[PDB]
Amino acid sequence: AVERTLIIVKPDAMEKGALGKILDRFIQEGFQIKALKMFRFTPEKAGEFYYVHRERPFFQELVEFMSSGPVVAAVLEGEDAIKRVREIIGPTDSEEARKVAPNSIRAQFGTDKGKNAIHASDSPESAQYEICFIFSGLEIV
Amino acid sequence: AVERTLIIVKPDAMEKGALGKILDRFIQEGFQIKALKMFRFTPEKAGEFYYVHRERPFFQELVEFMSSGPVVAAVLEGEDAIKRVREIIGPTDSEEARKVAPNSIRAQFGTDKGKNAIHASDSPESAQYEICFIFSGLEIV
Amino acid sequence: AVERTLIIVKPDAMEKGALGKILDRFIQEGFQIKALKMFRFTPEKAGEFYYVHRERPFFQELVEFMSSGPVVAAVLEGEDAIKRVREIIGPTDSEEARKVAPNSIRAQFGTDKGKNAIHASDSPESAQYEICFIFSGLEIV
Amino acid sequence: AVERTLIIVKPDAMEKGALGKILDRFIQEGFQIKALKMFRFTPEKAGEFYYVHRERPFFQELVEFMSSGPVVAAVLEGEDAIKRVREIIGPTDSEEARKVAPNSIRAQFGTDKGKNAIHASDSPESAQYEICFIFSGLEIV
Repeated sequence: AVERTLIIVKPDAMEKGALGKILDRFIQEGFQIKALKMFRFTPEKAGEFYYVHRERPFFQELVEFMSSGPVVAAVLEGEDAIKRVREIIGPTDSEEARKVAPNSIRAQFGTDKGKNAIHASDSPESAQYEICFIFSGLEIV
Repeated sequence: AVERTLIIVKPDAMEKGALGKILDRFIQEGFQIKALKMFRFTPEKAGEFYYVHRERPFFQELVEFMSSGPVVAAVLEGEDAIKRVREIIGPTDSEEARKVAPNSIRAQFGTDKGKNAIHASDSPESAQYEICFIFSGLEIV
Repeated sequence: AVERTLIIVKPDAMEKGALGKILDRFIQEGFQIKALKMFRFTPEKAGEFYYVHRERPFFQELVEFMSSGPVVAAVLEGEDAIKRVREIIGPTDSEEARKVAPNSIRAQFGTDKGKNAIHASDSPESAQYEICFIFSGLEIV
Repeated sequence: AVERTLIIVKPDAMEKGALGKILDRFIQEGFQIKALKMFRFTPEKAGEFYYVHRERPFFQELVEFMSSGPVVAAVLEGEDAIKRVREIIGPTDSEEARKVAPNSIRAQFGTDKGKNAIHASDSPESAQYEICFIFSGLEIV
């Protein structure tokens, strides 16, 4: 069915000047962009956004990085969007992405496991939570 | 348990200059205001916000009225907030509110069944939907 | 002439539950509220907002306090609004406000010189800068 | 000196899937994107945004088109940004752009004089007005 998912272009991809190319890729893949904005997570908001990983070992590093500079979020809409966007971005480790998914966003724009260019919702439940965390219904147009 | 609910102060109460009194009431009743903003529904957004009533006879009237001028929305947080806020606002018919709930917001500021001063979420499900429709997680502070 | 000015209800007045009373006061004084939102200054944004005082001795204290919790900003519109609103809020020192302007907002809700309940733009130039700092034309309705 | 200017990607370029390419162009030209969002002008807001042309013959057509679908605005920052961005987008008539500025955005993505892909601020005064109309200081990051 037609679905919505969230992506966030991370500070590393921002600094590399990759924003336009990343959005263009999703446009070429046939998604509609339903919301879009540049903003900056405070450490506290980044922590809330990533609440599921609060226990994980990488948490503090992720929260600091994701609040270290402005990011760009977009809502992507399309058939089977959540699964397809996951596949388009590729594995979390950018170097592994180059090895197993060489056309993926992370392979093209990611550096390593932490600076990996982009976030995408990983499930219908997380997509629902993540979209609302960043955009209200008023911002979806 | 501690809950969050949405209120919206409607154009009639706005024009009457009731906004400050209405917010004060909720403050005195012990609620935390977690988000607040003045905005204006387009007819389309008011329709989406009220999607559950799209089949009802009053729908078009409601949509037009709720997009006829600016409104103010707030997220209210407190113990049992969803049911308590409903009870504070009183029955939908302002005139009836004056008859059976004379201290209710609608009794005090409502005119009739349409110009009834204020909206509040009516269930945990609708609260969840309505808060996200108006406010992102970034606007809840 | 009809003017716009900015007010910000500060964390002290927020915690005191003064928000509704403060907005009511401005409503009773005959102002239109043209924009309204609850948000939180990062220390950096509070610094930029108060750039004129960057050299003053109180600057760091002010920046920290104004980013220590959520605040509410409003655009107030009315005849001679900038000077009238200044007068309604009263002298910066809440204690002195109680001595020389006993009906002023700061007399009623302010504590001292730092926790003084409320900010208002102090000139046409600062009003223009401050309103744009907090609200876009899209948020004025 | 370092300046800020506003661009808006119009509904025609949006529908053509040109958004990513357009932002990429500005990134390659060496600008920093300081603010970015997708939103929709109401006819009234489009009219206010374009107040200077309220007397012109094309006004109603422009207002309707610019409110006919979602658009994307960005704040671009860089040395001499206002003048350089004007030149990059090219003349207003897309067909003339193709004739006299074949590398310009309007030549590449514009259709004619009305569907001409993109808006940019045309002077320091209009840039100041336009940026504030769309983005607050809080949104510039």
